[PDB]
Amino acid sequence: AELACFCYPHLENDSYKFIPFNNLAIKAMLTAKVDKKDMDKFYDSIIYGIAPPPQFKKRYNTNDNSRGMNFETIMFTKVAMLICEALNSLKVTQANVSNVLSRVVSIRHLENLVIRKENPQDILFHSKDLLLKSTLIAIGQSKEIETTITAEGGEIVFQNAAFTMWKLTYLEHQLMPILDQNFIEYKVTLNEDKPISDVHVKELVAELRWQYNKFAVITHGKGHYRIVKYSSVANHADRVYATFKSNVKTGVNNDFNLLDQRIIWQNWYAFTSSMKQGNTLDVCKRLLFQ
Repeated sequence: AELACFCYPHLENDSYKFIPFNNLAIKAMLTAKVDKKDMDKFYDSIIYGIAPPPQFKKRYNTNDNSRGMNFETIMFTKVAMLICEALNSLKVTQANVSNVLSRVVSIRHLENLVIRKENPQDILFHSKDLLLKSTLIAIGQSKEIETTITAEGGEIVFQNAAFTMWKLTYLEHQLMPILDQNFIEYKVTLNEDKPISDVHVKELVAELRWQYNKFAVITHGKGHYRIVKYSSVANHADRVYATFKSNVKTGVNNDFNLLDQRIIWQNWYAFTSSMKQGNTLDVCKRLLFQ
């Protein structure tokens, strides 16, 4: 969803502060008949304060929408203040307020950061500094990339000298849980950004092949491998293309870190090679199944 599904600006104290939405304001807006002209304008149930613009109607699970988010749950507010603390840590301009709020993000990445910030054993719980950084990134407002120390989370099912492997817990999620029940996915963050020895690299690869032999080793182009089962590489291919599709829109500095050919599954390396290098849909797609 867009950042504007969760909060709304407020030019107060001579700059912009972000206030979270009352799940009932939203709920009120969802029943409103509004003018075509204000569909992108912040809604006002008079009872429950401000709501998001009624265009984000489908991003919210309703009676006739199972495809959106569960905005009524405790999880909702938690995420919303998460985002709110982060944005308010930036001082955002009139210039940016629109793209910042229209910024398409991962609910699920954010819910996992909630779960991290809150469990006392995690440093996130203790270092606010670190928390912000993890949020700013998942929100796409930092130069930096996801290291292990700043990772979305889940259960570490393997830890290395230069990797940490997370099991993604998306079935049990509360704000926007994975509705498919087969689902199994892991991601592998790099402990640091630095160069990685053949000892470490081979170890990781040894792990991946004994333990997770049934899994495709892929990447979405940031600093880390998602570890998907072989039946998903498909949906994964199309999605990764579409975001490189919006290169036809500069400011999306499309640094596709096609990581170490040693870990990345060979066909993904083939596929990603073509696309990152200007090729069309089909000469890319064909590399993947050959």
